[PDB]
Amino acid sequence: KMNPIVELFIKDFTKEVMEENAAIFAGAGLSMSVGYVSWAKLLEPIAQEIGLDVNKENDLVSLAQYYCNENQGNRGRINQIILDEFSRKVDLTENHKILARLPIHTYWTTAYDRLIEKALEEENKIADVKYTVKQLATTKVKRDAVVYKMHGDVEHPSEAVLIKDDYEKYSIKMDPYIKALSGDLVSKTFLFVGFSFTDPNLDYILSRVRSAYERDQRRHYCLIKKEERRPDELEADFEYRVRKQELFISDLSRFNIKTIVLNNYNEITEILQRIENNIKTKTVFLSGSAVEYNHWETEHAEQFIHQLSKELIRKDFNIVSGFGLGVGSFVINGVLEELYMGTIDDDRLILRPFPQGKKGEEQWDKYRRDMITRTGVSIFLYGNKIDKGQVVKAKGVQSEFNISFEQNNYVVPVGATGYIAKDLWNKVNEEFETYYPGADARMKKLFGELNNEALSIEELINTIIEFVEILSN
Amino acid sequence: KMNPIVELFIKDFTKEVMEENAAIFAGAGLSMSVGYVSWAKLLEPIAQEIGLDVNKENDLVSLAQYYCNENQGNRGRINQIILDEFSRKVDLTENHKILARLPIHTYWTTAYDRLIEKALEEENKIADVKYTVKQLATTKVKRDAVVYKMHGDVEHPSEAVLIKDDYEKYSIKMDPYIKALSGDLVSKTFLFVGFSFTDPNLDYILSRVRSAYERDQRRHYCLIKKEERRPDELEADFEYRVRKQELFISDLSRFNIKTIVLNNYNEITEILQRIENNIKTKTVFLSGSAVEYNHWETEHAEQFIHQLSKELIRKDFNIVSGFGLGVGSFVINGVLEELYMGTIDDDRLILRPFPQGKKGEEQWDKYRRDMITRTGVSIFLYGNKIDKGQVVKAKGVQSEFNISFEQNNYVVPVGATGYIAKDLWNKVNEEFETYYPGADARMKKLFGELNNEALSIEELINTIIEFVEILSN
Ligand SMILES: O=P1(O)OC[C@H]2O[C@@H](O[C@H]3[C@@H](O)[C@H](n4cnc5c4ncn4ccnc54)O[C@@H]3COP(=O)(O)O1)[C@H](O)[C@@H]2O
Ligand SMILES: O=P1(O)OC[C@H]2O[C@@H](O[C@H]3[C@@H](O)[C@H](n4cnc5c4ncn4ccnc54)O[C@@H]3COP(=O)(O)O1)[C@H](O)[C@@H]2O
Repeated sequence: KMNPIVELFIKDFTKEVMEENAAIFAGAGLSMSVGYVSWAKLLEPIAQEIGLDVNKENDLVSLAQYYCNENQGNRGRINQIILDEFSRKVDLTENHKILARLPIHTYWTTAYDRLIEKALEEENKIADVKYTVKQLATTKVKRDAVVYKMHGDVEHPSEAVLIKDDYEKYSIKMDPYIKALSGDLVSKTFLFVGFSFTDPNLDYILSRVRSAYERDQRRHYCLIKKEERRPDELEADFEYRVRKQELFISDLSRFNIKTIVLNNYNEITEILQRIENNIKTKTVFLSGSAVEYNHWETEHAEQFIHQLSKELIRKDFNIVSGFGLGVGSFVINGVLEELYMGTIDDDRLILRPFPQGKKGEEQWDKYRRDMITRTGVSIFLYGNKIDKGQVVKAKGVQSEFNISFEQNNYVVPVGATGYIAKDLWNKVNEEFETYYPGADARMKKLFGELNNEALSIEELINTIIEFVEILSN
Repeated sequence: KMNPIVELFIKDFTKEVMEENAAIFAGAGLSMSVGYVSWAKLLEPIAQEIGLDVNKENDLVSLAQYYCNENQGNRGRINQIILDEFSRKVDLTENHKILARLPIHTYWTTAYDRLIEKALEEENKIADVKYTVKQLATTKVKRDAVVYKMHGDVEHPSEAVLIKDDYEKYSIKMDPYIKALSGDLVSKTFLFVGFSFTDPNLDYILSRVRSAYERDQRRHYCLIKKEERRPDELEADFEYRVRKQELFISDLSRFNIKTIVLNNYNEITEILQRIENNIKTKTVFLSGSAVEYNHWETEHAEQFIHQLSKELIRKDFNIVSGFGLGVGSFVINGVLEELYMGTIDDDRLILRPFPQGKKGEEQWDKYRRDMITRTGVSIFLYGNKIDKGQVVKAKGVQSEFNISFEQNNYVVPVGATGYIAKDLWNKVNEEFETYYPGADARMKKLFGELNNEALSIEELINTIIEFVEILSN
């Protein structure tokens, strides 16, 4: 768990992303942990050539403009520097991979590198990268996300926005990008990551949006790390910097941009992981097959499964089922009862009955893996089939459990149902920290209660629902 | 009379202009006598601002380029300077007026002022001024001459070729003008006036034409003033400058451009006046009316007039006649005999019979003035009409003589024919210097012989022809 402000932001932004109305605004700071050297370090020889010192300079745009002025406006050196630096092959950080995995269809970047594009490519996602006005007129077919590199690309250094001339001519040359960013800011919920909010173009666009929409501006989010006490600095200077940052954050809130203050930069990764987990765990994989329903009678167990599926649908969960013999019909009935109040939404219930025959069993493993990949939580019930006239614990449920563990999915074996479910519950309780690291007391109590045969249908269903909810929320 | 080289050049260039295959290339030096201050004087504050001295500088293009470099490439100051200087209202010099009066249809100028355009306008000539690539695609209807301002216009200072950047980008931006000038240099006979041949664009174009045509380049002419001994300079430095100028002229001959060395800049005006006189005097106004042909018989005088007109046509003269009673038919017969050897060319014989009646006499004066304006030499014969049955000296011939004198036309009254012609000859001999200033001994002898009644038809005709030829040639 994190700070209550962080928890509220995580809930709100997960809600925004699940509606596919969220955009990510990534600054250069999101790529500073990857391995690219700092822009000030690159400009250090540039500053030394005009007799200045990059460490004593804070406005690097004016520094680059001075360098260009000293060379009759020529940018060849700076173009070569940025091409040499930001085109290097660097391993992607976890933040880029998580952002690629999230269902985010809009990225706006002020960085010249192609880390977002590579992260989207490695997720088998089609990325429509735009850094030219002409490129706005063409859309890639079946694209997953669109990346607006509003400061240019690394492979086109001459069109990168680096000097004051570029910023001054941006409003004329790149006006369609300004219009697109204004439309996104008024129509989408943005998350600013790695952005210092010192960009003149972004200040201009935000001021225009504020002038247009007054107090009815859309709420956006930013992630900013708190000020850290430098070794040379004194306590008074640190407190002054903290107050300055507070005034900065309250003025960004003038643009209806709420700032989340983070202790360190790894909290960005933690927040992204939490959002990804909240999105992924909303889909539950219901597994099991039952000819004999352990201690419970047939009708009682059927009603239990029906009401469990109805509660899962009611709690805004998407059920994926393999249509196991003896369990599939009743989860289908529960979903139908919950939804027919109507049509079957494709997202709420995904049914994947296994092909029957010799041909089907060849691809059964890939079918099972594809079915499980859609989910983030696996729920196992019973696990008994009939082979030679006798009830024998099934083997498909074990494969399903193995696949779920290999995909880092949460496993919720209900031991009260018995058979392979009870075996899996015993296995999980044998090594609880391996499957649920850092579990709370309530989570342990719910997991232990999952193997209670004295619970009624309602009590067991409520225990399962609460366990799945604390896993997801 | 001038130097034999100058006389040969005058003959050849008059021949070229009369064929309407001659072009004029005017440099800035042609406008330096009008009143515009020198370009070095304008750049003197410009040179002082960058710490240089315009007097110590010879390449003013590099000086302007240095000034622009010191101001981040801005040309506003130089544009304002040229607009303020070369757009002033200055009275046209005689050279521009003479060039406008000449039948020259092509001007190429490196000057930004509009003196050529104003000179063409004041002659009621339509001038098609071109200084933009687009303007080459449109032609003025019924234009008399086309002016290519290849270095830009004064009213568009930002497009003037002044700095090294303009010269370096001229070959790309103004390539159609380069092609047009190459075509004119290979298809027309140029006269370079006021041009120092230190222009990089002209050097490039001439080098390209030379590379294309080897020793078969078309001959062109230039007018260059000889070096003058400066008061501070010594004899050795003056001789060195003379030798340097001689080497400069031979190099120009490398481009098949023959240079006429002039003692002073007024010799340009003298040469232009001589060419204009040679062109204008080739048209002779034949005047007269005769009922009684003085001492000669009717048939003898008719044969004399016929052979005189035949000789005038044979000597490449264009006859303009008013179709006077008793003279017009026989000059017409002479022209027909000379030409039918065939059709009547409109230039060789212009016939302007006077309208008969009260309506005609109202416009008779303007008709006579328009008829005489086409000519440069007036020849008067006889001048006797019949009013009340008696031979009375005519009055139209006197008006024709007055109009010819008012237009500065040469008058050749033949006193042997008598009547108004004899009266006019006596009047001219009364004040010979007024009508023929600076006349030679041969001219005086011919004028005196013009009033000899002892001459035969052939002798009198030869005297008239020789007098008219020494007037023209
Ligand atoms: O029980 P298990 O071991 O694992 C159970 C899991 O598997 C999947 O459902 C089973 C099974 O109910 C279904 N099935 C239905 N009818 C027959 C049949 N399979 C073989 N038959 C021979 C004759 N009639 C049948 O075929 C799936 C594959 O077979 P297994 O994976 O071996 O089944 C679910 O997702 C369930 O979670
Ligand atoms: O002789 P002049 O004084 O001057 C002579 C000069 O003039 C022009 O030719 C005269 C004249 O030959 C012609 N003309 C012909 N027939 C008649 C007549 N004019 C009056 N008529 C009344 C009855 N029939 C006539 O009308 C031109 C105008 O009359 P004027 O100028 O008075 O003639 C030439 O260019 C000639 O050089």
